[PDB]
Amino acid sequence: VKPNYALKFTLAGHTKAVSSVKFSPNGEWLASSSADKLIKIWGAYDGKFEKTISGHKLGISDVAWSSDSNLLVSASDDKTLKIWDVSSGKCLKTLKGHSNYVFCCNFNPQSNLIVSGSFDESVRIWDVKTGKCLKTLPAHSDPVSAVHFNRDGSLIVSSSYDGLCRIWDTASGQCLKTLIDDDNPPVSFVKFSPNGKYILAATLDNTLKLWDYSKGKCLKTYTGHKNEKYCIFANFSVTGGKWIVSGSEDNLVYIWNLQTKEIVQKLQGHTDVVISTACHPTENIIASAALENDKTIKLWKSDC
Ligand SMILES: O=C(NCc1cccc(-c2cn3c(n2)CCC3)c1)c1ccccc1
Repeated sequence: VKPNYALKFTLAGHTKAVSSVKFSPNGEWLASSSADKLIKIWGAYDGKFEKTISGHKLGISDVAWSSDSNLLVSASDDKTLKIWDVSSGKCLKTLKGHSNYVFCCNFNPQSNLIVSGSFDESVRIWDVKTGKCLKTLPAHSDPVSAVHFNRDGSLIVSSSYDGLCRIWDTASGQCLKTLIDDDNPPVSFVKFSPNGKYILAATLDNTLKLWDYSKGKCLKTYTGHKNEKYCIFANFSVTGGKWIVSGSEDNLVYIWNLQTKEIVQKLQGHTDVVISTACHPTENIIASAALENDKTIKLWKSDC
């Protein structure tokens, strides 16, 4: 079986490269962040522009939703994260502590915590309600490219240009695992599978790998796309067929069969690197976004 994703809407409005798009957990909204220092909110189903959220002093590299879909956190080159109340647009808290660009962020499922990763090579864990940093983890020896909580928030996974993926105990901050295969090219993205059994890791040798974390072994490898320079988001698609989804430096969205690792679709339309993809939580919808020469977000829909 293959999906049949087809372009439905193109969302224009950012005036510089888009950085990261994310669907709200309740399925109603898409948030985007950009090098233009703005967050924008769009309807998930119709692509209709809703509102702009502003306040960072420099470009934004990542954005993430709270579990109740009411808050956003953003990660900026201005070395801060901000927590936003989406309905009012108010910045609730500015999270200060990183000493260089903040590149990646996420809420835990309970959404009482935020995890962040930075060019300062650290991973930080923040309290949402106080805005204070609870822990600084000496996570890596190069910039941190991604951070993600597992399904019950007990674990954090991080990746770095140092070629490592590491698993952290949220409560204690201790490093539980370092994953390394036969080589250690820069790791440009990582996230847990929905069931929390696996980890999907991208490396800058045009490769994605599915790891059994607990046993510390690689199970699957996905190739055919181009990824040697940029930190591109990747996803598990689980609403229909079971796919791996990623952007690519040849301006396409790639979709693989998770099991057989074969490419099942390549989505054409963007005019620059597809830096970010996201999968809708209940419908077969993909959002994609591209860098400076394109500036648009695209919504694609499949019947399976
Ligand atoms: O990937 C890069 N730039 C493209 C870009 C721009 C804005 C956001 C992102 C981004 C954020 N996150 C990711 N990519 C993966 C997980 C979090 C990348 C990059 C920038 C400086 C040195 C090495 C690589």
